[PDB]
Amino acid sequence: IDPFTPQTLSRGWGDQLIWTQTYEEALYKSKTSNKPLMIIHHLDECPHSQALKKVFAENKEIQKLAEQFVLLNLVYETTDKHLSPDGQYVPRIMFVDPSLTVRADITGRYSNRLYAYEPADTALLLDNMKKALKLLKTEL
Amino acid sequence: IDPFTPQTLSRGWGDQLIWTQTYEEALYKSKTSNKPLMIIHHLDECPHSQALKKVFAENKEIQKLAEQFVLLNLVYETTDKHLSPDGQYVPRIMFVDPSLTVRADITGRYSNRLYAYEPADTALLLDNMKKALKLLKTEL
Repeated sequence: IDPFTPQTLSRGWGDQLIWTQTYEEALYKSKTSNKPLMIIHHLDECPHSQALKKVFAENKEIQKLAEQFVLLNLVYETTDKHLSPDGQYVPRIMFVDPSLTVRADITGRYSNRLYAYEPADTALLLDNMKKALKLLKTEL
Repeated sequence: IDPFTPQTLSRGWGDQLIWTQTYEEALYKSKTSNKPLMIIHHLDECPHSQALKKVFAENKEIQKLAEQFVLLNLVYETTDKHLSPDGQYVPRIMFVDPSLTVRADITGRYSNRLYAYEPADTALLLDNMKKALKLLKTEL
C-alpha cells in the first residue's frame, strides 16, 4: 500500500535534460511516460524569442517545467499547415494531451493574454503549462 | 555535397545524459537513431561493481562511451533466462545491433579476458565497446 524510502531513487527524471530535435521524437519520449507533452517550439532569428529568453533565466518556474518536460527546436519549414492553424509565428509553446495529441487549442484564464507574448507574460505562460500538465476529467 | 558549419549545431547529443531505466526504453531511445546500442547492466549490492566504478572515474574513455550511448540500472529479477544465458552475474555490459538485437555474444580480441572483469581490464571493456559501435559489413 504505502510507498517507501522518502527519497526518489532516480532522483529526477530530467535530472540533466537534453537537446531534443524533431517533433515525433519529442512525442515518443513523452509517450514512453504516457503523460502530457510540453514542447516550446522556438527559434532565434527573430529578436522576439530573445525577449522571453530574457526573463526565462530568472523565471525559475519556466525552467522547472522546461527541464521536467519535452523540448523542441525548429527553425525551418516543417510544421505542416495541418499541425497548427495560426501557429505560423514563433512563440509556439505547444502541448500534447496524454494520447500524444497536439492540443494547441489549450488556453487558460485570460485567453486574450496568451496572444501577446509580453516579456513578463510568464504569468500566463506558467499557468498554462502548469495547467496543461493538470488533468480535470477521467470518468466524467 | 560537402557539409557546412564546422561546428556541430547540437554541439553534442547526450550533452547532459540521463538516468534511463528498463530495457525497452533503452532500446527505444537507441532505435530512434537506428545505431548500435550499448547498455551496461550493473548494480551496487555487490562490491564487485564498486571495483570498476573505481577506475571508471579516471578512465575518461569509458565515460566518453557511457555518456554518448545508452545506460541501464537493474538490481531486481527481470532479465528472463532468455535474454542472456550465462549473463546471470553482475558485470553485464551488453550491446545491441542496429536492429535492436542484444548481441551479448559480442567478443573482442582476447575473449578470455572479458570474463574476469579486472579493476584495470578497461582495456578490453573499452576495445569491446569501441568495437561494438564499429560495423564491419554491409553489402558483404
